[PDB]
Amino acid sequence: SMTDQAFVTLTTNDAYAKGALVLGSSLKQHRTTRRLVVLATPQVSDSMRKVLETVFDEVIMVDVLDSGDSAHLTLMKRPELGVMLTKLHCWSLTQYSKCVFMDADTLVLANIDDLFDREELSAAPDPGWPDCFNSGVFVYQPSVETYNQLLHLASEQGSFDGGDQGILNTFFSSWATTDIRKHLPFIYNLSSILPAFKVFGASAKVVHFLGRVKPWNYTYDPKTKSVKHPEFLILWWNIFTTNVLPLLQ
Amino acid sequence: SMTDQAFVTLTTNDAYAKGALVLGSSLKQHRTTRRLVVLATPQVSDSMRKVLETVFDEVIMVDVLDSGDSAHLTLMKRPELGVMLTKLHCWSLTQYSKCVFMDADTLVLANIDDLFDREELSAAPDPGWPDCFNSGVFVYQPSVETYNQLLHLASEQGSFDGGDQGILNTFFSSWATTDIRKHLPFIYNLSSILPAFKVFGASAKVVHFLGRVKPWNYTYDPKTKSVKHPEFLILWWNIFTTNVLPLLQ
Ligand SMILES: O=c1ccn([C@@H]2O[C@H](COP(=O)(O)OP(=O)(O)O)[C@@H](O)[C@H]2O)c(=O)[nH]1
Ligand SMILES: O=c1ccn([C@@H]2O[C@H](COP(=O)(O)OP(=O)(O)O)[C@@H](O)[C@H]2O)c(=O)[nH]1
Ligand SMILES: [Mg+2]
Ligand SMILES: [Mg+2]
Ligand SMILES: [Mn+2]
Ligand SMILES: [Mn+2]
Repeated sequence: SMTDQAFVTLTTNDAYAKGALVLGSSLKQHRTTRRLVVLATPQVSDSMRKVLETVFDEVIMVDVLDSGDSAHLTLMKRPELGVMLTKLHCWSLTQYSKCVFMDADTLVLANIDDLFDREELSAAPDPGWPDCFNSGVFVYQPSVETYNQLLHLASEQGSFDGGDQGILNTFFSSWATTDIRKHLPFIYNLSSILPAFKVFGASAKVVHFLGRVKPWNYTYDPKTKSVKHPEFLILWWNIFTTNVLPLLQ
Repeated sequence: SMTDQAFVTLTTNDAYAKGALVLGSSLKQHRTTRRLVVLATPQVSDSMRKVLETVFDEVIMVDVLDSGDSAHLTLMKRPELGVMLTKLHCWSLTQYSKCVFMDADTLVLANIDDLFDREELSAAPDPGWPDCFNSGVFVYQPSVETYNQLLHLASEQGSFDGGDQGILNTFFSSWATTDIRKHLPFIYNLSSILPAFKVFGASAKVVHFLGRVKPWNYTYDPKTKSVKHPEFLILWWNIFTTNVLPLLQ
């Protein structure tokens, strides 16, 4: 296998854990040759970590509240940024030479191992402000150096919405104007879920359920096989019910 | 002056004419050294053309209903596409070596003559599907060849929404993946009118009132100096009342 490269996702709770299980299961379904990693916190229940270990190759515990954690000092300056400081540990994974970070609210529809042809920092434009890249799917190179610099920036600048996108766009500020090969096609992070979707949505590789209501916040009804287009939402729930639930033997 | 280069806009009626007057007036305010051109149709009233001649250097009449018009045969195949076939005449203006097309629902906030450093086809990403460029602001090279090919594509493919963006994106299909210098910064076509705008909206060069309701569809009240943020909307109306109305001596 490519033991040197991984898909890396994050969950700080049992709800986003359901996302990660669907993401990981979807990467396996499309036969990734790379490792699957999930960053998890002590807020994820032991019982959920046991399920995550059935999908992920590594469940890596990160606890920013631990005084021995690399991000703990930054957290005392910015106590509102625990989730994003947890996310930033993706750069601490120096056992890998290259990774694709994916949000736990994403879902893979095709093999996307060709993302490992890209260099740090390759990412898709954010709908709404497309000179910024969306931080939900990105190719990067773990580095303690880069990690510490992102921590400093988080300390200095903070994050109005608690997300990492501003910080990552501030650090990787040449993305908009430099090297078109670092622009991932939008189909690798399809996040604006009429006429553009009717022509190109069929070729989506990754769906991103960006925004307030996540697929797992819906109530699924087996009797109608529907939540109470929801095309993508139905596919999420199809993977969950078909591929995830039976991992619980 | 740069008699060889122009800003080119379009109006097929008196309502969008008000847009063009505000756009043209804004380009003059920021001291363009280029020519100002408006493509107009016989549906624009003579009285409005007289006002347009006070702002524009050239009011160029285009009538796709005239059997001598270059786009007339295409219109008989696609009678629903009169406006976009009118727009496509922007490529017939071979008296200019290079032009910036701007929609009549745009407004300039700074000198943007440095767009003439760009090559065809340079355009900003469309919010919502950012691997397509928005066809409301673009750098191009007039050519009868290119014109005829866009006409053919319009004939072959049509336009579901009546706009030209699909056609232009189909013809200039390498835009997303090739030559980052052909990606205009989003501030040259700021069309998604909270946190990204709070950091970068102040540096906007062009505002685009993309979507259903246009600034001139609002009712302005002098007693409150408001329509019945609307920051951009207020600036539109400020240019209209301050700079446009008094051109009517
Ligand atoms: O309470 C939270 C909030 C977010 N996340 C992680 O952070 C990512 C970014 O958050 P989200 O996708 O909700 O942001 P959006 O994509 O909606 O802006 C998620 O996918 C998760 O991987 C998490 O683990 N716990
Ligand atoms: O009836 C019309 C519709 C559109 N236009 C022109 O076509 C451009 C594109 O239309 P619009 O800006 O309304 O499309 P949007 O930017 O909202 O998608 C306008 O700015 C005008 O220049 C026109 O002259 N008459
Ligand atoms: Mg510093
Ligand atoms: Mg043909
Ligand atoms: Mn997300
Ligand atoms: Mn427009």
